[PDB]
Amino acid sequence: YLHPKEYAWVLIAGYIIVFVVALIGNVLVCVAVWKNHHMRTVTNLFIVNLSLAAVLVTITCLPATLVVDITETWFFGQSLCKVIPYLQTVSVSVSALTLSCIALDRWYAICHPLMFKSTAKRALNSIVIIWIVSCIIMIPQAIVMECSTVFPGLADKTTAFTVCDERWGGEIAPKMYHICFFLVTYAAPLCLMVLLYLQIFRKLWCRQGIDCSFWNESYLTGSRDERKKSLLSKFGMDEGVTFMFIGRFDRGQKGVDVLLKAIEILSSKKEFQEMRFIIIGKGDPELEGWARSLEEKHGNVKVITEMLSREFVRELYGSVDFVIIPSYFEPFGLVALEAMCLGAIPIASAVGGLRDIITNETGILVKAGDPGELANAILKALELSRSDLSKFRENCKKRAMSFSKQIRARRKTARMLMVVVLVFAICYAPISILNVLKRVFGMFAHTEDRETVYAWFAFSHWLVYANSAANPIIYNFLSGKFREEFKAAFSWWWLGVHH
Ligand SMILES: Cc1ccc(-n2nccn2)c(C(=O)N2CCN(c3nc4cc(Cl)ccc4o3)CC[C@H]2C)c1
Ligand SMILES: [N+]
Ligand SMILES: [N+]
Repeated sequence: YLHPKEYAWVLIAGYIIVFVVALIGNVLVCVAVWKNHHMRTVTNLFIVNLSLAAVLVTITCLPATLVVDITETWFFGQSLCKVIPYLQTVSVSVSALTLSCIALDRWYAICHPLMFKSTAKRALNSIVIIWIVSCIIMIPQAIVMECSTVFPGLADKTTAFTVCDERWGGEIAPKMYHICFFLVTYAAPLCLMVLLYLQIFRKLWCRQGIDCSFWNESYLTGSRDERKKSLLSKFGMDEGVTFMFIGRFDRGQKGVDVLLKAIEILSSKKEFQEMRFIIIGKGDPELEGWARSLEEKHGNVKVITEMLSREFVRELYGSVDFVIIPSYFEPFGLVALEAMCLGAIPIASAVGGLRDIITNETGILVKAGDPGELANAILKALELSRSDLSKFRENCKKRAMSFSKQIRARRKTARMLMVVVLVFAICYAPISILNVLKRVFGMFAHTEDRETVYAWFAFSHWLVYANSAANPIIYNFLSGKFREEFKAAFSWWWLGVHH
């Protein structure tokens, strides 16, 4: 009789630790969202769902798995031989489908051009769908689980035990079921989340975000008046209200065609004589020739096709009155953040990130396709410029800092969510390969070392339950709001504060 295992001490200890940690942590997640209305976000409603799935399996499956792995015997009868494996797979499905909808919700918010944000009622409905789908697609698992009894002995049996395992009537079905199980609970959702989070990362960290250490007013000297006077002097222009465009020259993207048409519109107006235009860029030679014809015709229009250093551009932002951003399409809007940080108040098409950045007290928005709209906005800016614009310049700087912090907050949430996904991928990797190798490829049949293989399965099961314990710990280290509410919990229980 084989009896005892060398690793039972650590398996029992690790299950006790994970049980306590997973139960308390996931309950506190629920408590944090339920007790604090400011935590009620679609992301956090999904996170609550994850914690409910983890509580479910922590209570109904973890204790059974410990006993089975230690004893290789099923003590809990026929109904629980079906119910517990069913709950386990339903919870895995809930976890991976919840993680998936977390990722899709973030992709629409951050990556989609209209930046969709889901209501809490909509999130709840999604949560209901997740549970219904999961309970339905795991019905086969409940069907296939069976207890078998074994009679060990030579002649007359004197003892017996019952084990709980899958019952297949052919070699094809278990292969197909467990192929699908790997794809539905692990492989497909992971691929979906890696792709979605790669674009999110790419938008949040690399295409969006400004060098807040380079683009600031502190590197500028003297008053804005002194600097504008000297900029126009260096550019051979008279004093006046100064508008700047900087960007590649194209039709349908950066809008220089709209600005140049708008300049033609303005040029027959008496107000045109008070305005100065600085047009910086390169591209379509037909658009370049249009700009150069206008610069030659009009003393108050300057065109720069040469490459400027970043220090030079920063001086421009810190000298001009207004920056004109007549984009058709502008997902990120670095010009607006850069210009606003240096006090230049933006006149921009209401598209994309420009519409996100610019408010009614921090710039002038115009229809992205309309040259007459841009001309009217430039005229309004001239009249604004007849008075002190300092309050407006301060509003721009403050708004740009606030946006930068806002980008930063989205980064912290996204980084935390990617860590959760990574920890899910790791914790479920071992069981997934063992399950595929065993059920699809028929390995471990011949038990030349059944001991090592059984040990690998027991570690892999524990690691699955450890995932339930890890998620609240991740939120504590990577989320300041969860950390504070966790702290509130520990103080209400150990101390009794009730904050
Ligand atoms: C214990 C445990 C935990 C997680 C598992 N997982 N694999 C992939 C994803 N998650 C598995 C596992 O290999 N699964 C999942 C469902 N199954 C299962 N058997 C169980 C036995 C006990 Cl005592 C308790 C729960 C049980 O769930 C039988 C099918 C099989 C494929 C088993
Ligand atoms: N430039
Ligand atoms: N416009």
